[PDB]
Amino acid sequence: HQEVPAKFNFASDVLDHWADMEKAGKRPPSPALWWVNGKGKELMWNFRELSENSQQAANVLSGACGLQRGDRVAVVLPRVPEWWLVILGCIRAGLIFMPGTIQMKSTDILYRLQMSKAKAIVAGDEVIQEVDTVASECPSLRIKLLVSEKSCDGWLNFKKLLNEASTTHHCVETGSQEASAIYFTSGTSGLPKMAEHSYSSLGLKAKMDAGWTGLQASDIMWTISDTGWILNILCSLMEPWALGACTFVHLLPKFDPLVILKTLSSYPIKSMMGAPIVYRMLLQQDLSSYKFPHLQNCVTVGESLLPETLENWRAQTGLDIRESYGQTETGLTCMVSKTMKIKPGYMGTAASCYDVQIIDDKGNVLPPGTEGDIGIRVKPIRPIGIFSGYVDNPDKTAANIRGDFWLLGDRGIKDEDGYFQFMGRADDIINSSGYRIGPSEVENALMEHPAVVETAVISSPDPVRGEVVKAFVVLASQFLSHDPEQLTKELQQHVKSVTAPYKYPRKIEFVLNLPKTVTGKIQRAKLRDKEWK
Ligand SMILES: Nc1ncnc2c1ncn2[C@@H]1O[C@H](COP(=O)(O)O)[C@@H](O)[C@H]1O
Repeated sequence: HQEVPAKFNFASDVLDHWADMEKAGKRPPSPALWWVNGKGKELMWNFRELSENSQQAANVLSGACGLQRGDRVAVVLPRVPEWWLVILGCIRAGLIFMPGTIQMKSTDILYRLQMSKAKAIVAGDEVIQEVDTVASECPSLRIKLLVSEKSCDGWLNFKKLLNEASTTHHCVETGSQEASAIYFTSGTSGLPKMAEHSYSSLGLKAKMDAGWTGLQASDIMWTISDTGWILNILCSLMEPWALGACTFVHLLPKFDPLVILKTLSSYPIKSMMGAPIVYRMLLQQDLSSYKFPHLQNCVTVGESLLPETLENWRAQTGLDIRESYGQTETGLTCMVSKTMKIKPGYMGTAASCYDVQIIDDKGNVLPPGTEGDIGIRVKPIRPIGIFSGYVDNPDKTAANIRGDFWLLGDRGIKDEDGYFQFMGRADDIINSSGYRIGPSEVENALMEHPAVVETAVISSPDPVRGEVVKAFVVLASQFLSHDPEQLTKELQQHVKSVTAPYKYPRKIEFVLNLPKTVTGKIQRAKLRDKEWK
């Protein structure tokens, strides 16, 4: 049970307010989206232009391609303006957007399209061939839209159709609880589940949290994110547009820290958001060389922000990094807001919607200073911002509910002021830099190679990255005197060729056997614990 309005839509109820203020003279033409590719190309939309161009996107999707309300649309694009336009187009047209990384390989794509029964895919040059290798095995797939300077056989040209579309689209009166997005998300075993979010659980939640980052109406925010991470919708798109502020996007084709640094320095970015890895990469560059006195707000999420990183960023930039915490299923769950005291090692207090607590094995609230499982209260009232459940899987949504709480699956401690301290994943999920990684994903990849008879993938501390994927591998006898160095590279490349490279095992250790339960199941917890002093 939720306490929401009957109807909500981020495009019509927020974005178009800002456009209408411009049309009617109440506000000057303000920048909404500012994009750069780093090679001398830039593009900017004001809120009216964004409204119009996104209405053209809705018309392409629902008119030219005839996609109907409730249809599921896979979106697999790099950091190009068309991503923002296509997501907004889906929201208007009542279509369910399902973003994924351009890193994906064909088997990743097959899995997503088959599991979701996607009716359409919107892709770029990066994944054409990957999609086409598997498209014919997907009987629900009816539309393929390509965003590219090139035309290609079998694919509709998105850019050409966008330009032909009317700038007037009548926004669908979408319901608050109505499906708006599906984000695939990795689990402790098996393959990614489909996390469904509603019009309100993304957009109304965003409108309510708007400003938490310290951003204001006339500022520019840069969210540095894979376009497949829920972070991109929540912070790159909805936070700034809730406030009438500009969002900044850099193609960052190669994710180069020096490019990031010159960008911060050269453009009047007032707020920035990124995973801790971003900050750690910048701290290795020459900060003295590229100053950014316009930068005021530095926020982070996705991984644990080490006190070490916080301290160094302060020392070198004079700025605080304010940590936040969440997951795909819950969005922004805790944070350090602008006016809150920073506590090194602590990821903040409850987001305004949420009763976040530390809880015991029977579902009860624990006192400050005691370790347990982090949760959000969802009975008898589910707060605005929680997802709708895992699609086609009511059992696995039930499995994460304990008493009245949704379990985030992270251990934690709460202090005397309500600040949460992350104490590690309670299960086998791995966190490598941005990304959330399911051990079965990497294990399946590894098992396809003939040198691997048995394997267990787990998380491993790394002094330069924080946390990385490690594979323990039992070799077939005939590989026992290969060069371990060379074989490791081979297996690493193997994984990179069969699934999205972010999950490759950056460490491998060869062993004669793995630990097993009394019914033969591999004990990852045991290996993990060893790996961490
Ligand atoms: N501030 C943080 N500290 C530690 N872990 C985090 C933090 N933010 C996110 N995570 C991890 O990332 C998971 C969510 O990943 P995703 O659902 O891909 O956004 C959480 O359950 C945590 O395990």
